[PDB]
Amino acid sequence: AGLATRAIHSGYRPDPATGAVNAPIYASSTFAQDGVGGLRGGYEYARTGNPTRTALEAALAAVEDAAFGRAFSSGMAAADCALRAMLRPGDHVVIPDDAYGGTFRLIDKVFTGWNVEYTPVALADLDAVRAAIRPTTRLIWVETPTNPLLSIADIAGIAQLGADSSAKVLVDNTFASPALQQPLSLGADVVLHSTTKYIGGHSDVVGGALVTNDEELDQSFAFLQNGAGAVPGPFDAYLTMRGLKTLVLRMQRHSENAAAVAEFLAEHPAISTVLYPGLPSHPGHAVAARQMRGFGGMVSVRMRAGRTAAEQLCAKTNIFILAESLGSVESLIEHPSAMTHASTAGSQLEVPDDLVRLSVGIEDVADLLDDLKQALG
Amino acid sequence: AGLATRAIHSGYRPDPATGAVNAPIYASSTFAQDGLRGGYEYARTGNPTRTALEAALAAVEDAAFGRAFSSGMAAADCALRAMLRPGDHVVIPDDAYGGTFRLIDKVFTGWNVEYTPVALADLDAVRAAIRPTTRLIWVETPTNPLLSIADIAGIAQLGADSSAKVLVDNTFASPALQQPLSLGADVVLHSTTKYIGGHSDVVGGALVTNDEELDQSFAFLQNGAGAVPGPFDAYLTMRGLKTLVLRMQRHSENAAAVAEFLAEHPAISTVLYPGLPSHPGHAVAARQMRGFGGMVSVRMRAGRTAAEQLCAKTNIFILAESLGSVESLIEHPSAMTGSQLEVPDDLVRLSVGIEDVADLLDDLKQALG
Amino acid sequence: AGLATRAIHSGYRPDPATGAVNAPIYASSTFAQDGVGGLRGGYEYARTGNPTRTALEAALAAVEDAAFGRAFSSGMAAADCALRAMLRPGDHVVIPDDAYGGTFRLIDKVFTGWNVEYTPVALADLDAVRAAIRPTTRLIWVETPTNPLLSIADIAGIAQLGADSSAKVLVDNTFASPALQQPLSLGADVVLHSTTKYIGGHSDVVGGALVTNDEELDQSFAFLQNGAGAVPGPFDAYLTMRGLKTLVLRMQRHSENAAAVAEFLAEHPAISTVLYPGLPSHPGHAVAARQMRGFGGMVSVRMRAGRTAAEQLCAKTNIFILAESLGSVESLIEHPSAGSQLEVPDDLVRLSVGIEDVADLLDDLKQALG
Amino acid sequence: AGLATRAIHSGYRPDPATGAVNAPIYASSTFAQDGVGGLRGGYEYARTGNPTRTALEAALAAVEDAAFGRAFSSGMAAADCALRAMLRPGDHVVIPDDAYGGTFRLIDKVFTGWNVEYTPVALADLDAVRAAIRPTTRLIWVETPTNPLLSIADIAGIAQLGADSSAKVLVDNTFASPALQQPLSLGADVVLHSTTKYIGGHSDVVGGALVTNDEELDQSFAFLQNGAGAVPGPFDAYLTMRGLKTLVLRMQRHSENAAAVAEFLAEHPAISTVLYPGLPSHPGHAVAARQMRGFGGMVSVRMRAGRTAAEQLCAKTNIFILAESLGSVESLIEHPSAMTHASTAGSQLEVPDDLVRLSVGIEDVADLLDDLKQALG
Ligand code: NA
Repeated sequence: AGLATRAIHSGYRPDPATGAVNAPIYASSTFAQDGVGGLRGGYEYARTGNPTRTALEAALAAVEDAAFGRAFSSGMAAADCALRAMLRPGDHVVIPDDAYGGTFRLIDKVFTGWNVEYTPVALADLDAVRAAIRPTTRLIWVETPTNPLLSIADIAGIAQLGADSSAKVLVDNTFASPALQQPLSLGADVVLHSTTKYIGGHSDVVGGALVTNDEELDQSFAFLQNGAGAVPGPFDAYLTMRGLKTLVLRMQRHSENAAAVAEFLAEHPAISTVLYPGLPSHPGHAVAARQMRGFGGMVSVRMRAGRTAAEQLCAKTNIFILAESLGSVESLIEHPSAMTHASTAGSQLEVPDDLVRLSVGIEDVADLLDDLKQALG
Repeated sequence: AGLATRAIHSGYRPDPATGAVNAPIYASSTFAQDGLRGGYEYARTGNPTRTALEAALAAVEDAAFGRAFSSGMAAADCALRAMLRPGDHVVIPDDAYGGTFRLIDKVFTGWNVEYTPVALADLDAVRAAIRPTTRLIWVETPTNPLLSIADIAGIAQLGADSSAKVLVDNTFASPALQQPLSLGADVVLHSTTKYIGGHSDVVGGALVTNDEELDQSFAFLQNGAGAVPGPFDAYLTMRGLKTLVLRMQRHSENAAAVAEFLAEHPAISTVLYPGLPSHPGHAVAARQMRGFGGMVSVRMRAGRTAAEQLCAKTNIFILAESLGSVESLIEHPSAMTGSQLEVPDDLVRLSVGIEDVADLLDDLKQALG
Repeated sequence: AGLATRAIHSGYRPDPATGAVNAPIYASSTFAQDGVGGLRGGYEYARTGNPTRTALEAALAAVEDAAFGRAFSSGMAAADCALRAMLRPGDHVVIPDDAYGGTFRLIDKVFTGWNVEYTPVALADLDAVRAAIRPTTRLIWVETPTNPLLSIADIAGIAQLGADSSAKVLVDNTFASPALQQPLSLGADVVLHSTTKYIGGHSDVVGGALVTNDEELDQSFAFLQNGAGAVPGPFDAYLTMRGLKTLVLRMQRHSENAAAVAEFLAEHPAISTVLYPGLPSHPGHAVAARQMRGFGGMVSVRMRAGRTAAEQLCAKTNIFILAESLGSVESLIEHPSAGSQLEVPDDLVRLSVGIEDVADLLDDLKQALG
Repeated sequence: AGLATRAIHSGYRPDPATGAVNAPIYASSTFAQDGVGGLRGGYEYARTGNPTRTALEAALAAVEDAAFGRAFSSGMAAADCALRAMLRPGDHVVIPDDAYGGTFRLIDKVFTGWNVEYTPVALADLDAVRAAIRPTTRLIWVETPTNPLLSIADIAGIAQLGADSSAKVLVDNTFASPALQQPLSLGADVVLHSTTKYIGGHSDVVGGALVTNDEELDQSFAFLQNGAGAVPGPFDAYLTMRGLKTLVLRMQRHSENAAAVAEFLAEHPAISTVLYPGLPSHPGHAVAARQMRGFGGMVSVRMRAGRTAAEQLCAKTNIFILAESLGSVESLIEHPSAMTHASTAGSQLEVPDDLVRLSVGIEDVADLLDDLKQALG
């Protein structure tokens, strides 16, 4: 019934033959048959399906209260699958104006070359979202909170816009995780995750997922999962599943630690602006409160003294690790403007060069606050 | 210098810090910075275990560049998307691997890519299939499951003449038996799931090239679409590769013995094996392959039912999909299938493993009756 | 500084060459040298030492505030090492009268055959512990709380007895974990863990550990770690480290869930007695409150209707899994009964309370009890 | 029936539920039961037994034509288990005078402290072996060929001496491997392997094994495997099984390559002596030919110019890697007198300081000979 329970129990039952309590790691590419096309348990070739991946898919679906789940080699592979399943040449996608850089790069640098068009919009403005919808729009791509500004989109509101124009709605739920936000309950057709981030939780397995309740959509995804073959290995699928068992517990601590870090930085003279969905003054706070169970582990801040101060903070932390990625037990810090591609100018919001992004981990909060205090001098 | 040596030694050098003789499994998605350490920033983009695997793959094909992927089909998908756009055309085999045909015909046609299937053995027919829009010729040799042979150097010349790239799917032969880049191909593809890994335990793919711009086009899609291998799997793939030369030699010896046994057996009408002088394309095979491989396909005298029953009755050959394993595998391909040749329903495909040959021949003799 | 912080950060620092944030899995049995004996990083042969095991040993030591750590293939292999390092033929060990059955088996069925003698004692009675000490006693083996009765031993008090008689004191800290109890700070010479249980946390890696501040004792352990070779593989050592990263967080929720389960069962008429260190009426509660930061995830109960009711409860739960072992995220349940040691009552059920939603756990027990 | 076939097929049968062709990696420490004691497949707790270890144990036993197999965390843990199973205080073991250094160190430095005694003997001299047997001798420890000197022992002859005096006979078959030598067929009671070496074959898993036909001895080993817990992880057990699949093929090439290296070195003026069981002049060559199917991958040589020449050869090779261990696909080289412990003096033969040990791998032979030629100057 509860999400912590499902994350542990759903989608692998102890094996009948051995009782093994955990899904085994099936490092087999192929599966013996009886008589010919007499499949055992439906298994025939690992890319097509294998038992470890099935277990992960069932756990993933369960924690989003979805009927169907599909696992991929990365978040980007899941995104690529979703785009290729739902779009064809001549179709259009509405996307966020501050999307995840990787998603933006895949759509702008790859899919435009295959005659897909897009329009970026401020997803917080429902009138703008609707206005960006054309007769060719087949998909609205929602991410909330966004990476790195933590902007908020009203999922139920956007889902209505999609229903009214026969466009599917996909929510990239990576930052919130299943633990904090359930987009299918709010009207989304499909949820995407990079399981590399909070679901795995340990910065040790790259992976993606798509979940849906629409059986025909799940079939379209399966055709590309099999056909194009961006599929996870079984050791990685096991590590993803293992991480997922502690997601609920970890997200609670992440949120608590992040709230403390946001309050500390909000009081600190080196900081001009704190971006955290739980702050009453954060734009979209009331939307976040309505659709999220907690406000997450991500905090971004803008430095009063500019790009140099941002770079200095990133350089001087000793517990926050200066590295890309997010959603790990270990705190991570980065300066996102350093990752700017020239090409995004005009099509995506400029990430301010005074901004630092903090992925607040589950270390003792006093040590995290002390690290930031010393780093800031 | 020798290929067995390179498989073992090229690519990963024992580590400076520890001397570990094998490439470590870096189960890390991200890398602390100072600039980067070692050039690593985020594992999808690059990581040390995949770098090692890519360097070993490139070394065994005498290629400057290698890219590793989550499967053979992901490597194919990367190749098609890097080299084609809407409005372009690809010449393909008339008896291509079913997964490659399915991807091109069921997915890429929907993105305004066109194709023409051709008997690759007929160079005049290959040339005639080339249009002004043809940007790629897709070569597989020997083909899966009919073991037909394509003249790589002759097709390479056709590509050069019409400014079309030539890709060779070298899965069946492997780098130990065939080196398409030395024959003019622009890119080589492998399903490393098969002979490179060798043990039916890791799904993986690879693209290797000498063309730096083309490797960059591949990298853009490896990173951007993210069909990338995990580090335990890249380790297993590398591990397998260390015995490829030695395994392919025994595969080939065992296959030859199987082909001769089955040639002499009355239950069998036709034997398809590149090493038989009567096999169509044998002379081409002999010129471009160091050995004739581990795969043998046969046609049963008594038809489909005799094919089905042979597959059911072996006790050492395992009835399963896939190929290129230490363990012998057997399948009835027609049960897995105007745009491609019809695989005869009396055909059985044997992936002959490295078991003792006398046990394999005994297993076939009892199963055939 | 804080324990959750050290669990994540002490031990492995991101690699200088690559910055990898996690300790790599070094699946190498050997290491290239620069000239004969020019070692790289000290590494020469995996059984003797390897980078993934080093990383795990540093993490394990850090979380016990210990100078030295050693990792083994299982908890029992750590135990075997400790016994072999600290005893010889003719020596004696004082042991708990309700020790972990594996430990008792190893000592009674193997080490007695090698002319080591033992005396079982109620560790809660310090006079009895002291009286059990002979001139040949070299080791006092403490476990607290015990498996499965959750009896408590005063570590500091036994430490004093060990000091007074030149006997070393080992504490098996598996049930409490480093997150709840720090025996080296109370005077123990050595701490043992089965990392199979809470430290790994996910019922997916078998492993053991010894930690100490005594460099000489660590050397004696190292000699047998290398020489008898009961050493973990690197995938397993990585899984153990990964688990450790969430230990503090998990033990908090284990303790909360367990307290709720104990209260529920204490109120239920099918239950005669509840064994949980956190109950004020539990024998040894005050000692537990002094030496433990929290009361753990284990609960044992005695059934009013006896052995058959204990069997039935174990069979009828759908969230608690009927299986051996303990200290996993997933709740586990078992019927332990199924002159040298206390007899475990055949009406007793042992619950390893996991981290699932507490309302689901209480509902599972309610339905199973009928 | 043939050994290559058994190595691939014996032990693990493709799974009934899924048909997986390979033994799955069961990363579970525990197994669900049906009602209390209703075990599934006999599994209860992983240290006691687990499906991946079972599969390995079955494969190991099959390749030695043995009824019983037991897998350990290392060769040394297998040795420890054998000694503890078969000896008690007051008992005695006859050992080689030139044993593997690890085996000797365990017996001399650990077991002597537990009141076990030993006598080292030239195993090639059956009279001497017999004379070393006392009323308290419970075990004769045979290693052939020995590490590093490649001396040969007559297994059948020594088995007879053990039968005559009711002492068990153990053969450490690590260097020959099951592909080249089958000691149970020659009368041994137990065979030990470090599977770290040729069976794994890839210098990537540490492991050990004991195999026997005596059910009571296998029970005594199980008691200590379970009780003292020196047991392999499932990943490592899987890698050991994977390596075993190619053992027969590898050992053939190792033997071919080694013979070529021994011939090259025998003709080279910098080399005084070549130690290889296949040379007709090697002491014990006729015994080796009688009991071994091939002469193995190890070659040791003595350098005419002494210790410094031995050190130089080891430092100057670029294909042979200067590292410990042996039995890998990659060639390895070492100077064993640097690895020996001084306190063996008087109880073991001295390994001459002019000796180089070569573990000849499966690289191309021409490259291996070129490497030795350049390194020797
Ligand atoms: Na795989």
